[PDB]
Amino acid sequence: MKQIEDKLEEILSKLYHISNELARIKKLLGE
Amino acid sequence: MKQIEDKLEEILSKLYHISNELARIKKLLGE
Amino acid sequence: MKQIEDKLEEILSKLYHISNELARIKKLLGE
Amino acid sequence: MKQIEDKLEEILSKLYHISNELARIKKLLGE
Repeated sequence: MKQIEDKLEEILSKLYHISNELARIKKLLGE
Repeated sequence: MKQIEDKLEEILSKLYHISNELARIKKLLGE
Repeated sequence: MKQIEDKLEEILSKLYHISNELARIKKLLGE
Repeated sequence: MKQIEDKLEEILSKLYHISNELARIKKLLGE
């Protein structure tokens, strides 16, 4: 495991955050 | 677990996507 | 597992670092 | 698990790749 599945869920959530950051950076670069 | 497997796959796959976004940004800045 | 635990921690931690690098880049482009 | 530890190793390796990409992007941005 439950503890491994829970860390995976947290890692995935960081990934969504990073994807959002990249959306913004792209727009700041006019891409 | 199957869920753990799905999540590893999903994490790996989102990481491919992020790696490619970054590669496109690097390509665009290179030009 | 202990190794699996170490690796989840290491992945999570590198993800914090990457998220912050991206945040600094976004901050720098904002200015 | 062995198969989970092996996917974690692969995920970590993508992370190192992304860190390299970010090194280059930073230099392209003069940061």
